[PDB]
Amino acid sequence: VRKQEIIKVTEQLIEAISNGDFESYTKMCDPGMTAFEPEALGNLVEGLDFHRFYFENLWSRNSKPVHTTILNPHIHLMGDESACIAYIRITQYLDAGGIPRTAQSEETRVWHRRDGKWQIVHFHRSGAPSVLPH
Amino acid sequence: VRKQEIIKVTEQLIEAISNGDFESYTKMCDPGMTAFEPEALGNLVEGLDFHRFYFENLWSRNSKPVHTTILNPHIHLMGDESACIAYIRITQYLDAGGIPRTAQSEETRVWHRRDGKWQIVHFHRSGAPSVLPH
Amino acid sequence: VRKQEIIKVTEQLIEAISNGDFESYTKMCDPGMTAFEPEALGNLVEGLDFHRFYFENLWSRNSKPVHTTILNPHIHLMGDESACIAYIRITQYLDAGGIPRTAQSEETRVWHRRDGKWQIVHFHRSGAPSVLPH
Amino acid sequence: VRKQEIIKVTEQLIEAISNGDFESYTKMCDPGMTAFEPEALGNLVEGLDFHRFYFENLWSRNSKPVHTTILNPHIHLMGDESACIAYIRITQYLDAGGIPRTAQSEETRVWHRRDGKWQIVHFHRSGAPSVLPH
Amino acid sequence: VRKQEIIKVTEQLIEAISNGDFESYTKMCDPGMTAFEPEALGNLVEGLDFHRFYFENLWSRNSKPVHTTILNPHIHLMGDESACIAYIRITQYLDAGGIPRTAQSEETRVWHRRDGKWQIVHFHRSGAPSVLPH
Amino acid sequence: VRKQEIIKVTEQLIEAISNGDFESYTKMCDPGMTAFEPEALGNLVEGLDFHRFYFENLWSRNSKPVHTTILNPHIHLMGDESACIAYIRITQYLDAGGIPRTAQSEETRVWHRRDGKWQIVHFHRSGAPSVLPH
Amino acid sequence: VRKQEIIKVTEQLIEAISNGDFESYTKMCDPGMTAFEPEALGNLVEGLDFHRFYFENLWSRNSKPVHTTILNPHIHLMGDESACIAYIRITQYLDAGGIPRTAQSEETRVWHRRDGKWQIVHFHRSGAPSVLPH
Amino acid sequence: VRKQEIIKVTEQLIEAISNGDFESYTKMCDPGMTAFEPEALGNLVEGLDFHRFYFENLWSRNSKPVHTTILNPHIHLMGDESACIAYIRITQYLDAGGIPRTAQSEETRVWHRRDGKWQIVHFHRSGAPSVLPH
Amino acid sequence: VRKQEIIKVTEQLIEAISNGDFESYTKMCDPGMTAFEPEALGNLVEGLDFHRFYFENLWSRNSKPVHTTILNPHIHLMGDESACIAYIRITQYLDAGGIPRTAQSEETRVWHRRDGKWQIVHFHRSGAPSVLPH
Amino acid sequence: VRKQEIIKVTEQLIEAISNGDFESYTKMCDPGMTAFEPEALGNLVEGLDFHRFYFENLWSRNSKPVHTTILNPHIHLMGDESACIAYIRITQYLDAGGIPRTAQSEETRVWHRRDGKWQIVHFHRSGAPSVLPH
Amino acid sequence: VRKQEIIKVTEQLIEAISNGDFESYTKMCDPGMTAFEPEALGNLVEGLDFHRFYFENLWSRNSKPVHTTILNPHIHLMGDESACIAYIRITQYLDAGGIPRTAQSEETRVWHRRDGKWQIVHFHRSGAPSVLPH
Amino acid sequence: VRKQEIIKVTEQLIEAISNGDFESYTKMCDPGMTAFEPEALGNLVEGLDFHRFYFENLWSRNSKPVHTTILNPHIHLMGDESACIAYIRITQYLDAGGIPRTAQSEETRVWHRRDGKWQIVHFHRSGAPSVLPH
Repeated sequence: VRKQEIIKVTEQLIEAISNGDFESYTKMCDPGMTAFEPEALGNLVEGLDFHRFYFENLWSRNSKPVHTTILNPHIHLMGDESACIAYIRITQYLDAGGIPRTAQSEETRVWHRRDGKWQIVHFHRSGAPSVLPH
Repeated sequence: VRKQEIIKVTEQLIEAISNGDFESYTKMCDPGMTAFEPEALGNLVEGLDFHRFYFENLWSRNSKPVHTTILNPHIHLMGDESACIAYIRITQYLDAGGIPRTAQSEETRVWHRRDGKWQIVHFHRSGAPSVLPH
Repeated sequence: VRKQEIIKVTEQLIEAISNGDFESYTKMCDPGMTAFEPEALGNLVEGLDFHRFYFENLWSRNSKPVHTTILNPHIHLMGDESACIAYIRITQYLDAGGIPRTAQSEETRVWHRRDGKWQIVHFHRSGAPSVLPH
Repeated sequence: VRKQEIIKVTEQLIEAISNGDFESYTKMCDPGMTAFEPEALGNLVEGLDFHRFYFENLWSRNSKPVHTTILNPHIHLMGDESACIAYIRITQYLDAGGIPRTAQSEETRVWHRRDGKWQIVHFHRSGAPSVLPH
Repeated sequence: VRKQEIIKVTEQLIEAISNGDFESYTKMCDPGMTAFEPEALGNLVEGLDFHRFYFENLWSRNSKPVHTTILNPHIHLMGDESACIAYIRITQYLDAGGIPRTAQSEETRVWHRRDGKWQIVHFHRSGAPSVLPH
Repeated sequence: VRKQEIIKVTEQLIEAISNGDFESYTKMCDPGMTAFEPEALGNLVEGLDFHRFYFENLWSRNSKPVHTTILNPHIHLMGDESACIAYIRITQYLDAGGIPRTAQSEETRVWHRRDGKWQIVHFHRSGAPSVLPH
Repeated sequence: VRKQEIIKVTEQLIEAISNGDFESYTKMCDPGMTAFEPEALGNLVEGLDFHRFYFENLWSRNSKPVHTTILNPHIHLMGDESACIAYIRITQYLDAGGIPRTAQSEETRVWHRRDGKWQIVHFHRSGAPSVLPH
Repeated sequence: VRKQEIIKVTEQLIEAISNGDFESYTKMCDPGMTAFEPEALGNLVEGLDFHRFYFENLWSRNSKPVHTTILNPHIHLMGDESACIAYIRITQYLDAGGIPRTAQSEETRVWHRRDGKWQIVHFHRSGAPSVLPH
Repeated sequence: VRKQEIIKVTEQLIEAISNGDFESYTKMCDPGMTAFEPEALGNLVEGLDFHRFYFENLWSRNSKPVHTTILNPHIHLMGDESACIAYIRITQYLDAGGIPRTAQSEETRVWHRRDGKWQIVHFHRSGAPSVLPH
Repeated sequence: VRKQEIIKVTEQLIEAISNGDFESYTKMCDPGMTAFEPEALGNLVEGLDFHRFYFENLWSRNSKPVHTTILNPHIHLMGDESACIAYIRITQYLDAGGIPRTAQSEETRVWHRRDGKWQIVHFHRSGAPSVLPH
Repeated sequence: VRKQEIIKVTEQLIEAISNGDFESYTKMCDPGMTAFEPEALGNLVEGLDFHRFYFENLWSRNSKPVHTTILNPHIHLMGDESACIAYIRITQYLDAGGIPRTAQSEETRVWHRRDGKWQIVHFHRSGAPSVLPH
Repeated sequence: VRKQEIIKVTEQLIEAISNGDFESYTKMCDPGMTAFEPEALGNLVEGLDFHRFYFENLWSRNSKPVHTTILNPHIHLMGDESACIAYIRITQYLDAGGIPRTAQSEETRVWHRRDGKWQIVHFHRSGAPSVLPH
């Protein structure tokens, strides 16, 4: 019951990221959120300004078929207020010439229940970049 | 006050890992702990059996000079029970020929206050492997 | 007689895959089927959703000449209900510029006779990816 | 109950392979067993003569620490006589200089219950070679 | 108060460089300014003639989206007349095909308060070149 | 006269670094000194603890012939309290086999006259690492 | 006299292959013919179905200038019924941009005089592939 | 019966080559024998002087374990006087450090029954060189 | 006074080379002039015929922006008749796609005052070729 | 006098080759002429048929500017009937994009005075291929 | 008869070179002899001083087994005084570890009958260097 | 007569450099001498201090056989006081394992007759470094 809620909210976040829906993304993310990801080049970025660039330039333009598979999710519940979820992500997309391609990443997300709703406080990503290479 | 406690416990964990003190490491880690790290080759490993190999074969034998610098730690407190810490780690070591070398990693750790003491539930590492290459 | 049936059903499966006939493919595959293949990047995928992407985007569009040769098939019969077949597959195709190309794979397939008809339960592929590279 | 038996026999086979115990290996393997593996260079080898070389020259000499982790096993039962098991394998070993190393493979095994005991009829391996590289 | 002034003037300089506004750039730079940068190929260039080429040919033509993030600025005040600022710079841009890309540089700038206004006397840059590669 | 003083103090600092004289180095460096250098891997390090490792392990052991040439020094004087010096540095050394080798770096140093004596507040280095590679 | 006949029939076969004349090729080849060639990827292919693909897609379309030189032919006559011929083959062709290119192969052919006419039973080719690369 | 004789004589030749028994090799080979092999660098060598070097320097000194597997032999009988045999060859050996290694070759051999005994007239080899690389 | 004359004549020569003005170039060069340059591939070329090709085909056609910086010129005067000048040359240009690029060369020129005017007798160039690569 | 004649005839041959004048080339070449050149791939070709391909396809079509420089010719006269000439050849040409390029070769030519006129009997070329690469 | 003499003298020269017999080599070579060879780096060397280094340092010390095969010699006779010979040379040797190795070269030699004995005037070599690489 | 003097003094300088005779080298070099060479990494070095390192560490220790060939020297005389010489230099040496090696450089030297003796004022070197690589 409690783990299904975390899985559901993570699925909502992933679907919002896929569609370039920056409004929903801003709604589910904490203002002070922190991130490790391949695009930051080893640095820790804070806030949502760093990620708005990719929504504006990549997600809000591209609409080609993309399929996402979430493998072996694991959830840690820390009281009734906070949770952590870690999983593997396989993304199938199409390159410039229209040839199917696949990429893999490992992702961790930390959720806090602020004022009655779940919000990401930190997230760490490894493996393939979010920007899909041809 | 509360962030200093997390910094202190993280420093204790790092120092215990450096010295190959598997007893302290087992004391600070949750039995169900999960890990993402370069050595797992993209897989999520559970338990402490995976890490005991490196204590037995690397940390419990090597004693050459190693210096660790922790850069830009950031801490999220989620109530009074749980916390998350993210930082950059620079490690200076000596290779096989005795030439100084440096490596960088990005690390996240999730702490839960179980039965009055902090314990790692999940951790995610990126960048250089823990096993120092020559 | 019994080995010829397995060879025939494997040929039907291969021909259905070649033509992008997802209906027949779904008919010959078990709902709980598992797969190892180069496209999964070392992971074990379950179900038919992972493979539907390539039918939608590769097999249901491309129609260029493709020739398939099956080398040294070997069949193990396990009672009257189950069988296993292992073979080498050589595929001749045309790249982007229209130059003939060849690729090789090694393939194993496990068939179970459910409710009177054969169905794949597991399959493992090595070598060249199914997505033909230029 | 029935899946635990397959897991147990697979663990016995893996432990026997680790120790270079060619007698047990010959006991659990069918005389007509077939194999796909990286060492065969894309060919299908039959019988146990191909594998005896590595028992004689690698397993029966080397005794350095090796740790094996089996990830996400999946089992298909085909009646009461036959079964198939597919899993990921992580192997931690020591190279020539004594530096810890890790390797990953994907493995499928087909078991038949002949005359009251389980025996491998076919097996397919992908990823790292069994011969551990430095 | 005094560090905020240096941060503000550095932001003005960066924004002027971004827009290809050579007039403002010439206004903020000392005539005898010196520079280390990747484009000089290990040499120390003096004056503003070396940099006018890139304003004429790159900044005064290109207008595609560019986002700049300044990480961990550190400021040294040397009396009331001079200051030094060192920081990391992350630049997000679009390559030839329109794919988002990121680059990192480390930058130091020395400011002198001449005749009541701040002016750059020397600057040293490392990492990615200013000319954004595809 | 005033530029000769800066050149002299820079020569003293370089000679002290060459001889592994950590006492003199600590004497000439400000406690809050900051540094960009290739060994930090793109990060800004503060304090003298990061550099003590190389004095302990490289400069305090090695004593092979090393020759240093300083090319085209340029000096900016900012009042009577602060100065900046930028130059090219050629280092001739011997590798592991005893073969002469040469390396080049570009270096900037910022000096502040605190309590009547010059002290480094910041320094930025590019090109070859200080640790001489074979 | 008898060696000239083998040379003549080999020349006829080569000319028929050059022109994409699959009818003549089928006439000169035994139904059970076997082949080693670079395109088979280390496998032994039997029959003429493997080679029909290249006649259909490469020889029956391309008509650009091609020049063939046969170097140092050697012939072994085994009775009055069978012969073997081994030679070097240099092929001059034009790539995609129209630039002359050259390739070399080593070729062996085994001829049997069945029902009064010579027919290839086996052939082995090394070196450059028949499919001419740009 | 007649194909078994060719298989037997080929096995004798391979075993004689393995043991460095140049006398038997000279006995089974025709004086005018011709050869294509990787060691000749694309040239056709005649006689047995080219191969005597490897018997003198490699086969007559090395005695480490070597295992040979012959895959998918195919035989063409041309009357009662001549035959041709084509097969794949897998060789397992030990490199300089004692690590097991495997190599693959494709081989064709032409036998003529002179004065009542079989003799090689021509042979063509592809793939791995006979000289085993570490 | 005398060094300024050499600097002036060298600037005239460089400007004439930049504009593809072969007449002025021929006027400033001795008929027996010799040259070392990267385009000669390690050979010493004599006369002006070798350089006329690049005037005809490169300088007399291209007119895109090019900026030249001369660094650290050094002049040796040998009596009143002859001089030598050595300097570093940085060239900023635009590649095929219009991206700014930079190149560096080291250049020596020997001037003789024949019949009252200066003329190049020999010149030696190292580093980047004169033909600007994209 | 006698060396000038050889130089003249060599210049005529080179100019005829440059213009794609196969008639003159055939006139100056002996029917039994032999050649070593990079295009033959290490083989010795006899006759003029091998070279006619490049006249037909390269020299008889291309007419872009090409400049040839002959460096350090050396001539050996063997009686009044035969001579040998060896020289270096620098060729300046234009690639596909119109960028000047240079290539170097070393060439030897053997001339025999048959029936009162000089004819090439053998020639050996090293270095760059005659077919000019972009 | 006349071609056999040239073959004999060439064999004598090759055998003398193999044994490091600089006296015989000097006896068979003309004082003004010229050479193209890979060791000269594209230059034409004159005299015997260049080759004496390799006799002193390589041929006069090494005595390991070396086997030479001469393939497809071709001879042009120019009157009764001069001749030219061109051939392929295969050399089998042993590297540093004692592993057999093979190399190929193409060679031309020009002989003049001075004062009643044959002498080399020019020679041109391509392919592998004479100095055998491991 | 006058060119022979320059050749003689250049030979003396080269022989002095070969023997590590720093006294003679200092005697023939001007105090203000300038140099371009590969070891300076694109910089112009002044004085003899830069070159003393290689005399101390390379020439004054190594004594293995080295042979030098000077190809195609060209000399320009500028009055009776100054001269310039340009040539190619081939150096034959022995690497670490004792294998002969060859290197090529292009060199220019400017001589001035000061107080009755010739002295180098400038020299420019291209190609192989003076420090001989294995």
